[PDB]
Amino acid sequence: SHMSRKIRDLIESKRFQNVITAIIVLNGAVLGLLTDTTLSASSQNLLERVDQLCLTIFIVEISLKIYAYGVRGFFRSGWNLFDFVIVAIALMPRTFRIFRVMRLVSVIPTMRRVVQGMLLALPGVGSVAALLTVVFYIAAVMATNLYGATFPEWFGDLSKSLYTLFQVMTLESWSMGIVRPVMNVHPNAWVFFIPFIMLTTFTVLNLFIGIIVDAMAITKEQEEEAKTGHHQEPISQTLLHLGDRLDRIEKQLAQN
Amino acid sequence: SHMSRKIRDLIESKRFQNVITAIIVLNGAVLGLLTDTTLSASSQNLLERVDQLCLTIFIVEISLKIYAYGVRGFFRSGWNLFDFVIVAIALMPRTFRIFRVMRLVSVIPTMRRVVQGMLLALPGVGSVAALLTVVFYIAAVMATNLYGATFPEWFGDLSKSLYTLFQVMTLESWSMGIVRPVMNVHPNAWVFFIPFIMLTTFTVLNLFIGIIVDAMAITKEQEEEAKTGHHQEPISQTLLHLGDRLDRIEKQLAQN
Amino acid sequence: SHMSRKIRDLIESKRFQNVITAIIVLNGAVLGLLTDTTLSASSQNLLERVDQLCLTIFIVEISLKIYAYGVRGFFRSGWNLFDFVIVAIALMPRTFRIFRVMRLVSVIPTMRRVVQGMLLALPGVGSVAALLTVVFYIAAVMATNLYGATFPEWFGDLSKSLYTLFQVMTLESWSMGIVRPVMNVHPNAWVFFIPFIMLTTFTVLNLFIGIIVDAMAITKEQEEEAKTGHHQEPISQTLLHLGDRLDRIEKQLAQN
Amino acid sequence: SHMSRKIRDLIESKRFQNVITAIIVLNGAVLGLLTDTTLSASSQNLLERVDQLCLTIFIVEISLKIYAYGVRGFFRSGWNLFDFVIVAIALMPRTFRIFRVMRLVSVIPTMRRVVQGMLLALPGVGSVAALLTVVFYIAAVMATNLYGATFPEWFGDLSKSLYTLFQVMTLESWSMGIVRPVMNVHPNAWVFFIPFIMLTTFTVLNLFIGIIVDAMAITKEQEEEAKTGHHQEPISQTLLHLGDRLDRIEKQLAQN
Ligand code: NA
Ligand code: NA
Ligand code: NA
Repeated sequence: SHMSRKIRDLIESKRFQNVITAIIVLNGAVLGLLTDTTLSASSQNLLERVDQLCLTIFIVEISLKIYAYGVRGFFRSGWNLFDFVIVAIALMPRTFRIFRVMRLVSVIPTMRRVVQGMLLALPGVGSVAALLTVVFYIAAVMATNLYGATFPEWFGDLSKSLYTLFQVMTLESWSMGIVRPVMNVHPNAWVFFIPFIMLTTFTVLNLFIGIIVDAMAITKEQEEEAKTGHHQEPISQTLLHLGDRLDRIEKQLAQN
Repeated sequence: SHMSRKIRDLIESKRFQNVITAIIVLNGAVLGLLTDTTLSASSQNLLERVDQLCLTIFIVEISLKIYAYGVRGFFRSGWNLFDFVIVAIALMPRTFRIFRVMRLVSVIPTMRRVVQGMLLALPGVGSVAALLTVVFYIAAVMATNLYGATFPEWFGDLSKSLYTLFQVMTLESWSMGIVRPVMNVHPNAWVFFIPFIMLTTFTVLNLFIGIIVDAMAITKEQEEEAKTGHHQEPISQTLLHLGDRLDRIEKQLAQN
Repeated sequence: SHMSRKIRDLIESKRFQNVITAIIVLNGAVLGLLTDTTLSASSQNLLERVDQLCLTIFIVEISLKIYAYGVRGFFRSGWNLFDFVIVAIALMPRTFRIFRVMRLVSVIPTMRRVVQGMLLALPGVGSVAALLTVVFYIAAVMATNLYGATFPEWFGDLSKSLYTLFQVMTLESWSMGIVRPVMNVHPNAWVFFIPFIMLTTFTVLNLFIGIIVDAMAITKEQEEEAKTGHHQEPISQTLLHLGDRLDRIEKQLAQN
Repeated sequence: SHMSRKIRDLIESKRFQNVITAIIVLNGAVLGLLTDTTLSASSQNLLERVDQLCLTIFIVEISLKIYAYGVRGFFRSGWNLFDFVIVAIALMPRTFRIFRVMRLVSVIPTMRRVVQGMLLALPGVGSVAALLTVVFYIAAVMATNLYGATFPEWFGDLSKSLYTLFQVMTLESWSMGIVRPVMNVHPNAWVFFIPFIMLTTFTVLNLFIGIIVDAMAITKEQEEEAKTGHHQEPISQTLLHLGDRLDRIEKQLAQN
């Protein structure tokens, strides 16, 4: 309808986006002020009302989107569902209201494209992430059996071992705090910890670089399609089209 | 034979892979439960029997593979030999039973391709890895002679020096824990430690990046061959084929 | 005019650049000597006069540039404005005189091209930098509310939380110094800190790699234009020109 | 001459290289044994004679090379000069005899090519390395003036400041050990240290990545020339040759 189209044109405008962005910033700003324990009862009540006002605007915003697009229809987009879930959860009296500042990502298209490039890059690194999970699980079992009776605060159970192996992987006090004390009791403990550090720091870097390279390439195409209407074809496809042109030229030549 | 082909078709199926994967997970799960020191005698005996059941399945699995393929023949693949070695070692009554969770890598083709890309990338970085080994050995000898008499816990012998130089390379308490105390006795010790850190962190990063770049390219070809039957030709070869087509066109033209 | 052209040719020469570079180095050298608290009154007065001499040369240098180019005109370049701002601020009797050693960057063209490649690369990473800012802000609010009453030195207010979350992101004593003590009171604190470390170290690396890749490509073009007069065309444009040549050949052929 | 050619063919052989490599390893092995303080007088005297034997072989090796190639002539190669300098310095009775294990690099061609790729990559990163030097110098002067009177062990002079800023850049105890104690006296010290960490870790990574990318590409060409006799032409040159072929085809066509 004409009314549905007039609302969709209003929602899709730059001015509507700037209003919603400003209210997300305002809501984020009042929640950060609400962390201040020294505030008076009146100052806290005022900020709580400003938070209530920001939330009511988001309910009106989402409701306008459900009418202008539909109920099949708005919910067909993961970014709208995320925006709905975040505002609908606040209407049910969890505790972490500051998570609605994540809406900046969904409302700003350039930020939205960066995050969807990272999410689309995750399937392609799943095998590397599973290999890291396997290495961590094997190492956690070994460390519990080897050092749990002598160092129970760090290796007393599987949970404790997973925690201190994550610490060891991040190279945080790994030697002065963990392995030099462990070696005072188990002199050959370096045989376990030095290869564990070599393997996990390498795997983590591999996983991170895999995400960065894919996400950069994916975002580069999404940004191109959002501006021009399409993306740049790969060099291999351009060389195939050039090769097909050479085949068409050779076919037209030598005969007819 | 018809029986050998029916077994090979069963082994190569997706359902057989999912059964073996589930039993590896189950075995890994019971071994992690066996780390719990608070367990009763009955609970431990039950898990030990479940571990025995998982192992007997793997013996039947490997035996089925030796019949369906051969004895020259199954052992012609490094992934089958690895699977054989890991299950045959358990039948000899070492201590680290959790290493059979590494079978997930050999059983899942996507994980198998990630690991073989990393292993195939190792020869190409051997010279960088040897340079790191040389720098570490030279530095360990120097540090033993320079600081061993005054700091014997850290540099008393070659083994102690290799250990604390690995710690220094990982930047773990390098200054507050090692070099500021060493400098209280040897004021110019920074002349040794700051270039050592500059050289080794650089070489380690070079080695790691070398593996990541090669492994990514190698896996990209192995994944392509496993799905399509072949891999994408390099841009230089495509440009050579295009160049050869231009030579064939020029030869057919100007004369005949 | 002939005088204006003779000054511009003097300014643009290699010898004038080497004189200005030497005076920047000299000024930097005397300021580093002025950090020495053990210096006599005469030694300090001498260095203060040498600093005064270096500054008067820069005033003459800038004044020569304003005459040889203009007042619209010299100030049309960001590198000249930076050079003007840095010398004009010294004539107003802030405290950090050593910031004029940054002039080496503006005076040496190779260093100037490296820095402008980094600055030109910043817009393209703005969305990633904003995502990091959002994650840090959300995390700072959460950490203040969760741990501020029990750990006020680290999380007592928003400012304190932003500081210790930056420390946590850099992996500095994150576990032995912050999270193991926090977990003694809040056993599930790892649920907050381990994903925060995973997200921020990843985002920081993404931001840094984004700057490095773009800056390298941008500098590579600026260095080419400064030497040859132009830069290398992209492979996609070269393939488009080759494709356009094949279209012109096919059009000239088959007819006329 | 026939004798000079027979020696050059002996020097250039694989067997001569394997003998020299074995003696370098042997020399390195005895020097590592000489770090052992518990050794008897006879055991030490024996190893000292083995070290003397290894050195005499190197003198004969270098002397054979000076005859087979010349005196203009052997010294025309940086790798021969390095080999000469390292063996000639031992004949003058400095202290660090283990530096002759660096000869492995010069004797093994694959290791030699890795190191020359790194050295050839250094000029191209000189501007980034100078920018890091400038930032470190400015920061060292600022930190001496700001914190030297209150924290003289860390910032008492320029040398002390350069040392603890290098520590801060490596993120080693930067907060718990340096900046939290400094902030107890100077509450706004984070304004200096957090941007310093942001700038230097970024610049170091930029410098390291710049070396890794260039060194990889340079070694890839040197390895190709050492095996095939030449290196692979860039994609831009191949596209220029293809473009030149299209120009020659178009010129031969439409007329004659
Ligand atoms: Na650290
Ligand atoms: Na670190
Ligand atoms: Na640390």
